[PDB]
Amino acid sequence: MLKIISANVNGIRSAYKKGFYEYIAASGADIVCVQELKAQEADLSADMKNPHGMHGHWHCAEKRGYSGVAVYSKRKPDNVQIGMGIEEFDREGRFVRCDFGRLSVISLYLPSGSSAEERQQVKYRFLDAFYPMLEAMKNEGRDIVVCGDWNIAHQNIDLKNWKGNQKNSGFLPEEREWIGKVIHKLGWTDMWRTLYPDVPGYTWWSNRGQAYAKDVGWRIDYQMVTPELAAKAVSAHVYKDEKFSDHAPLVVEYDYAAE
DNA sequence: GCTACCATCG
DNA sequence: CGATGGGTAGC
Repeated sequence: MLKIISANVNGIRSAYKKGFYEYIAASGADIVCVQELKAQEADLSADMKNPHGMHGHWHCAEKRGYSGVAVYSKRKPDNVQIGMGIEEFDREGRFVRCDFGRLSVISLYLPSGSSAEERQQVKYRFLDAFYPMLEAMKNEGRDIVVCGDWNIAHQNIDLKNWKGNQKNSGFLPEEREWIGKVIHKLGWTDMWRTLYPDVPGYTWWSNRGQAYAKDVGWRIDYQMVTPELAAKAVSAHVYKDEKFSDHAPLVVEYDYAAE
């Protein structure tokens, strides 16, 4: 009975003072993938490293209060990979992998390119360097879940006003069909869309105007699953009862057995 | 303060 | 449509 959550905490300390720590236990989650810690190893308290006795593994950026992802788990990972293996994106801490035998879960914070053009390009090199990486993992022959902020909305149904954002970062054509290739060419399963092909399921809302209140949001938080495991998904939900961030926790369940 | 991260008006 | 301005966490 497996349960995985993907939450972009927008600063783990802020989220913790907004009630995320209690949520980690309350949700009953077995594995929690968090992105955008906005903190370093020294900035982390004991509770932000091993919440409720869970094991934890993180990858922080060089500069302070920026990016950083982590993976918490009720069980001890028999393996852990920090960073992807490339200097350019590993100096930003955007990747953590945890192997639990046959299972393999990953917290990922794909770079955003909405700040500037150069950021957009770094995002593209990230796509071009992470693409073959996705392929390798598929050919490993194991159950793998890739949770995180991909900062890309796949189709028109994945965001409220898809008309005004066709020229903006996160919903550019080449991005959209980069994701399209990730789903079809490699056979990765966009779990939410597969479980519910007609439900928007927004996971992020801008700080602008009445974005959150009017439900003008994006679905940029994913759990890309392998087929043999994707077929074991039983349900999914976007938690919005409490607000720990501008993002919302993505909860997915799997009829699974670790034995 | 500064830096990084598209909804709303005309 | 295109032009115009943002709240938030952390340094």
